[PDB]
Amino acid sequence: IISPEIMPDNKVTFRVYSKDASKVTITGEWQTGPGGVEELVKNDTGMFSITVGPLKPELYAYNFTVDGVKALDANNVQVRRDGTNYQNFFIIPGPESDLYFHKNNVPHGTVTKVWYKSSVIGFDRRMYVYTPAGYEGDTQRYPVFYLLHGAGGDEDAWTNMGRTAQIMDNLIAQGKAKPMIVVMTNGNANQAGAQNEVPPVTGKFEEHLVKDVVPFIEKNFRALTGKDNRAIAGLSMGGGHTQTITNDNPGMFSYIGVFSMGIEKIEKERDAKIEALKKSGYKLYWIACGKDDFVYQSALTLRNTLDKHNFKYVYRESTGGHTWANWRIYLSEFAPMLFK
Amino acid sequence: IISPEIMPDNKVTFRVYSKDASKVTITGEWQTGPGGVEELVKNDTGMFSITVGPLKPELYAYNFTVDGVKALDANNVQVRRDGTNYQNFFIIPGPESDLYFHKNNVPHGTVTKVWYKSSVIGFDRRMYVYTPAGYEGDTQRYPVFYLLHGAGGDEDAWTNMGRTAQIMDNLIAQGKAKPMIVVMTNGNANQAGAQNEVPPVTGKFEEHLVKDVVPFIEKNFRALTGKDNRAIAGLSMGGGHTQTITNDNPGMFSYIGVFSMGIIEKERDAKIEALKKSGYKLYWIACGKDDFVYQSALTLRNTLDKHNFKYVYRESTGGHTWANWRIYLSEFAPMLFK
Repeated sequence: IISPEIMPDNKVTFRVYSKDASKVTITGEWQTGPGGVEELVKNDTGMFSITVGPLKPELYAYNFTVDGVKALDANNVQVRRDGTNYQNFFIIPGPESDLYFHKNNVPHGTVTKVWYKSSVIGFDRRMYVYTPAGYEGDTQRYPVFYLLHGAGGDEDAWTNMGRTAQIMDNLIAQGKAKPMIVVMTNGNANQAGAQNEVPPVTGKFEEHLVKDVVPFIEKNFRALTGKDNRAIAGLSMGGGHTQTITNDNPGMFSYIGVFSMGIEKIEKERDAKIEALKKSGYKLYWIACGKDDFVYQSALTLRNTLDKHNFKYVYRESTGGHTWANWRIYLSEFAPMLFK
Repeated sequence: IISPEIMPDNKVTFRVYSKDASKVTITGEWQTGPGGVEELVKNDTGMFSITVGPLKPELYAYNFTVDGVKALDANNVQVRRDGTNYQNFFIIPGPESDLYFHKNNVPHGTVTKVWYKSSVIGFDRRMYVYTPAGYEGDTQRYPVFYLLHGAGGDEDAWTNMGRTAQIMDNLIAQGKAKPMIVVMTNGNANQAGAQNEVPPVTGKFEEHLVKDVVPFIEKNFRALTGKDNRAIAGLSMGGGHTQTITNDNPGMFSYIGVFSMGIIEKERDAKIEALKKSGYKLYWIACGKDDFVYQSALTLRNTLDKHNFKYVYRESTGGHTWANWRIYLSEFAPMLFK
């Protein structure tokens, strides 16, 4: 049985076989709000099927519901994990999705799942580190890009949900982004690592990124250093982390990205940190947000605050909302801007 | 909804909610066999449930079947992958399973997913490399253990299905095995990497392990070199790979493990004679009594006996299972480089 079967016109057919099931539906990311879940059709020999689309090029996650129970597609080996939420996925080929594929003619960088001591948090933690193709067997040193996830995620999320390794492999091989080290931390100070592999064990995360993570990377990888060789970005909660880290350490990062995130003694303190950051010598402050994201007005408030300080930034407004589809797009556009 | 719920007497309760489903069963590794599939019982509120056991300490994989369709347990975050087969799992604590847990008071080694060029196979390929805790930030060098999977597997299997990183973390921290680098290759020469992340692209794997993998490891990791610092082991197909590699390259590995695998005619005898004189330190054959390959492994032992070739034989309960392969790894690694 072939499922999903992607046709040349970018329609997709899904199939589930059961003579004993009475109802099979599909939940998928192509489905709009009003529409919702779609029902498969049962043929007389027990095969359920539905054909959707045509779909625009993109990565789409989906799963089934069989007689009220969630079920994955047993004939699709592609499975992602979002915290505790497992789903299948597939990628419609095309211009908009081309960076998300693993290509066989493309040199591939290493993904390292490494543990490090944290003086701030008080126990060892795990992070993922991506190094560019050819890092092994060479003397060259590389700039570093710290990439932060949002609430409910972990250090596995940007590679698993966000296709960071494929995007970076493809951008670098194509000459569109400089070879770089990408450091993906666990942003939940109470965790040691991702909940699917690590059972359980206020500024702690942010402080420990600067005091624990950055020194560890610079000691144990061939990293260029200084703000001009250092980038940081994050989505939602991690976009808040990004602001806090950079506001509290002006002059430490020259490339700053805030994805899908926005904003009297203390009100002066924030103005003062903006002014110190304004004069730090950064090269790029990049704010990206979906028009329909619930945080839209808060990001507009941030943009207006920066305007009032004559703080130079770049704003990328996109369609859609608070989704990994947009965060893949933001990574795809931000990385080619770095270290140039 | 809690599922699975491990009880103090090592019984386990599973739960699934659906008012629509007519029949929900569970398939699990504690079961007698296909006829021993168990059916959950529906209550008036739509919750299906079953309590099983007491179960012996072990890692157990399972899944549900809902009116004929395989379904995972959406309330259990632990999921493994055997090629294309995804299943949930849980671990019953106790003596026989203690090494399989991720423990918070234990230093943890790095797992690296690294690509290398292959002159023999002709395209770049992916392997997993485990380095011991504290490898980073130190200049110490370590011996190397090459660990091979079987048919249907890939470079992700021994860590995913075999809990290698946990077993190695725990064995090393407990002082039972020496700190070592563990290299897990993809043994399918037609593949570049694991099929869940890598699309499709003669003795080629065996040749490329010696000519491509070993130089890459010794150049790009802080590896001790030489036969006394080199171990190799594999299960089923990979246990055949292990025999071919060591028979063809006597004096390259001093620790050899053949898990759940057995055995023109004159070349084999001469290679055994060559290997016998190679100064190896351990030739360890492990196989389950109920394994289909049991007789073939006996033939292998008999052929080594014919040459007065010294080996150590570990006969276990059970058969051709990852439970036994985790056990074999747990017992083989403490024997290495001592």
